[PDB]
Amino acid sequence: HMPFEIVFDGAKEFADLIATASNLIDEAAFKITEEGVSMRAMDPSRVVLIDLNLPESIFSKYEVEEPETIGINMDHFKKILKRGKSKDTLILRKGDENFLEITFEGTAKRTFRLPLIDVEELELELPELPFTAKVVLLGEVLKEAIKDASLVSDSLKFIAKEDEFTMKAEGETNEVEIKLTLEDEGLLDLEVEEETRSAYGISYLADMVKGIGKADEVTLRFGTEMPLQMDYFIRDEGKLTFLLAPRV
Amino acid sequence: MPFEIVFDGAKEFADLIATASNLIDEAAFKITEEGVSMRAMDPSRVVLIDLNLPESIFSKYEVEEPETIGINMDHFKKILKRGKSKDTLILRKGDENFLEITFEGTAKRTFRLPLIDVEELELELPELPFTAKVVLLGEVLKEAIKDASLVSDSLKFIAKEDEFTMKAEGETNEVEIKLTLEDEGLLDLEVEEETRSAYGISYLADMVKGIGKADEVTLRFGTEMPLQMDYFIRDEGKLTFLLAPRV
Amino acid sequence: MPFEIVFDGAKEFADLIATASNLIDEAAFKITEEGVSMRAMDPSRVVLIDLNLPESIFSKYEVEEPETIGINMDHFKKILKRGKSKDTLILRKGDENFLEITFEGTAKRTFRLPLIDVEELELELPELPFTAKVVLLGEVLKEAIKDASLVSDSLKFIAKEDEFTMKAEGETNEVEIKLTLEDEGLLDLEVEEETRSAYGISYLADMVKGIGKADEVTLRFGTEMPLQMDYFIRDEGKLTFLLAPRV
Repeated sequence: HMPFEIVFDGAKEFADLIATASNLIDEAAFKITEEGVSMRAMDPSRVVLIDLNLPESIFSKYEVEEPETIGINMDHFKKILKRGKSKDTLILRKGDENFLEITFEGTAKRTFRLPLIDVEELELELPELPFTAKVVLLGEVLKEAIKDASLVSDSLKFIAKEDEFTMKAEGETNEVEIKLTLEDEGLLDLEVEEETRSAYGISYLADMVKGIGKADEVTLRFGTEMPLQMDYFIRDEGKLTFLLAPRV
Repeated sequence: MPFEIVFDGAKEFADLIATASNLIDEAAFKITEEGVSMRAMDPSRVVLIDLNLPESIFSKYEVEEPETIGINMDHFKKILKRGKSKDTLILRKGDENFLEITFEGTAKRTFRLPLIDVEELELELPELPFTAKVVLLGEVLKEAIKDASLVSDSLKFIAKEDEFTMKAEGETNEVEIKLTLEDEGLLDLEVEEETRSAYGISYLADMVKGIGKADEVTLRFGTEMPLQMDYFIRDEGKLTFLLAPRV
Repeated sequence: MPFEIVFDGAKEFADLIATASNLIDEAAFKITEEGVSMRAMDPSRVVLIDLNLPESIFSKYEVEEPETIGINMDHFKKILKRGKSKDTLILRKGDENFLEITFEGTAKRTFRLPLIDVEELELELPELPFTAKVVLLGEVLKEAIKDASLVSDSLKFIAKEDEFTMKAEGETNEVEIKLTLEDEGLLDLEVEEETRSAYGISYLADMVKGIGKADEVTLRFGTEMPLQMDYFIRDEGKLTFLLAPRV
């Protein structure tokens, strides 16, 4: 568990990214290597897999001596990171001691000490699934569609066809449809091998998109009765990926 | 019975309906060739609301034949709150018994709202012998009601020739909001005799909750008489409340 | 008659009163020809607060009859919270037993706040042998206190000739906020000798809650001595807290 020093310019942006992962998980193992920081975890119900990848290219200083895995209480990490200001420099540092030193450098130098925990790691792979539909859309559209559907139902049907992407929710008497074509502003890309239909739990979807930005380009990949893969990019280079089991 | 009604600016429409739903739970909307109208009373029958949305405020207005639809106002307002400020709002009725509510913006979002039937009533909005008229900024009215609520549950309106006063008093605390024509908040005052009435603050608060700070609000009242309060929507629409006085 | 006091910017006045009401419930305001002063303690007798508002910060200052009035700070603050940023505030004491609080803006809004009897102690604001002086941005002070509260119930203040540190430590967790003159948050540092004291975070949080992020706050303390925290109102007014150290 060697020392390292990792520096990110923009503490609040980093906190927001961590906050998005923390919405679903409580504890996480962070793999720190020379190439970057990665984290893979499942939510407690084992319905969502989260994969975070932060290559060294997004850090203004990146000094890792030997690869190591550190365990982190995500609630306590997020609570500290939330104190970072938008212009703060964030420094994540480890010495010989078994804690993480979290420093915000801005109008003052503020250093927190976060105890490291033991996180027993599951065997988790991010499989390459045969998705038959790909959608790139503005986060604003995706976030509102999930909110719109929650007025109506507990589940949201995703329907991809050659020229239109539809999210549809139906209640006992009440119903909502959110429809995008490439003529629409909210839709950046649509690729459909065959017409694809799946449905997903809104409570999970709401937790996945809560932290996503309204201007972020979110990529969706899914298949008929297959999981939904949802990702967006951090500084174009890092990537947060969710894999969500379909509602059966 | 098809119709199609289009309003540019969904959030503004939501705000307008939100004002009415503060006192109303269910409403019949009369949809004719000339515009949309709605008239309803709060559950205690203390406040009458009248909403008139002429054809001229809609960007597209296509009514086949006049008809009346009943709407649960809380459900309507919940859907309409999903509209964004730059959305186009489309209100469409096919041959079925549901109102199709579409927001067209970055995406096309269509809600289906089931229609209900509403006990329609002997509701007219008569013209009473009001003796005072006050036009004032919504900011002044809203703040005066909030101010008086610190003090009491009733607000006394007092109009004289050159002054309009709203006064409230508790057992020791008191507040007076005074307006003369030299005040930026008072846009017009017409007083044909000294006029004095009092109204319940809980009703007033619900009436002004949705009014904008820069909306121009017209008050008409008489002594121990109802209060008529109205403001205009896109200049041509009109929202009118008639409020029973308090003893 | 006995006095009329006018302050331009009612909301700014409310914010200043609101800071003091965070620690105190009741206060005696002494109105003299020179200005308004107030001195009080929190219920636990841990914090002394001193407010001095010279006549120079008021647009009109007329004290015919000097006197001292007793005010419930919660009621005072509730009324002052109704003032708008552009309102003129008028404090008027008539012959009677109430304070007249008027907001003059788009309208004239007058509240009557009944005066109360406050058992006044003789509170001295002592000269103390402070060995460290720190001038820092309110933003840094307020954040440090918030940071420390994630960790502990008390915050250590450590001043050395070139650095000011606030440190909190829990069972296992720890935070350190460090300032040097190189840092934007530190405006002045004067250290007669190494100085270390600790203070309850719950008190500090209440002291700084109303202070602005842009405000310039002066701290003075000594080893195992009280903390004196002051900031200026319109350059000439001054709000001072004196906080007992913690053991």
